[PDB]
Amino acid sequence: ASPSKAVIVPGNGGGDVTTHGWYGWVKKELEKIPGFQCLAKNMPDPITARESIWLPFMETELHCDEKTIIIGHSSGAIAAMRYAETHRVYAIVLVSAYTSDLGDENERASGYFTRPWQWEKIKANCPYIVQFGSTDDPFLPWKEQQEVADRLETKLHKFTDCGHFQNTEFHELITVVKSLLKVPALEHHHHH
Ligand SMILES: N[C@@H](Cc1ccccc1)C(=O)O
Repeated sequence: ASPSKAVIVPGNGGGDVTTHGWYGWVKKELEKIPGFQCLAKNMPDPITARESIWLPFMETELHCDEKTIIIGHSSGAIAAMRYAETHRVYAIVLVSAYTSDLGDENERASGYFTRPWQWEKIKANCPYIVQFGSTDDPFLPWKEQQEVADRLETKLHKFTDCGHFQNTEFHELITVVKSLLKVPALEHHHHH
């Protein structure tokens, strides 16, 4: 499959997707690409981001399919990874990904963390996995970001000063997406 759109799945919280963080700027930049689309919608259950709510929304309302690049931020990165356990997607770009509820009640209530990660299913369903992470992220232990990188064999873009990626512009992400639009050579991953 060749990629036809990106979908931004944001972090949890009530910020309007179009005007909060980098989502709107990235959408606008991607929409400059001739023939390309970028969907970004306010999510149902935006505060707790329940798996049982976000994943059906991603399927039916964001139309996430084998021609989609899913760009997931924080809770949205988590949702992207669970989505890829059961759906083929073109690529996933994970910004501030992690693996556990980090002892947070709102994270636990999401349902994303109540069983192990099906890393092999994700790798099988998604041929291109790119990851952004920052060592100074105030929410995430580096070890959990590293766990995602190791288990999904991601192409890791490791920064020291981006925190939880909450700035308004994100050029490095545009570059990544444009690189994926060329349908780059498949890299060797380990499938079990
Ligand atoms: N998941 C939150 C960030 C967060 C991570 C871990 C614990 C608490 C909060 C977000 O989407 O922004």
